Amino acid sequence: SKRALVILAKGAEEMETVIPVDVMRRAGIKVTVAGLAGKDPVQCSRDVVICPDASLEDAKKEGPYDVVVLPGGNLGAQNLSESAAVKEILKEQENRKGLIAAICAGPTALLAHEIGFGSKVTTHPLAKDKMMNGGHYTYSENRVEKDGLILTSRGPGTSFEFALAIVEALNGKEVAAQVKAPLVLK
Repeated sequence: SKRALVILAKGAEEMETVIPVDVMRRAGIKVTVAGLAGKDPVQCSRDVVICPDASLEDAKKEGPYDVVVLPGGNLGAQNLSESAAVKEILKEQENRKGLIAAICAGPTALLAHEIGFGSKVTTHPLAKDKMMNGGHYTYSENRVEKDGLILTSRGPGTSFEFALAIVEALNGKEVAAQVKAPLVLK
């Protein structure tokens, strides 16, 4: 079975966390929701409190993962950007040629950790200036952008499409089509 690491920081966008976790699990991916600060419950951007499966410290010992997923949220992305542990995970994932996926403000943590420079990326429109400061990426307006092993997307309303792109990358179009079918997607 493919395995996914979702890094959950205080202030993360709950929808951008839960949609990919749920859709990936529907696809048969073994997902670890790893709390950046530890194993305790995490208060998200709109005050939903999600209980992580494990601390990031322990989730690290169980690598490697086929994808590392970064939700958005202003404070969540800031917390991911400030974490030396996140830096190491993303650098290792990049060096082993593993997929990294980030949505909305989440891609600004790639900039903070110097991940995937020169890739074509998208972000939320409001995060574009932050992502593009320094000119380290090429910007895209696509709802989901996949440039090799860097997969980015724009907002809560692209989370289904972001999650199915991860499923397609790990498990193929057929499995993604199976998962999509009962979602009543537009």
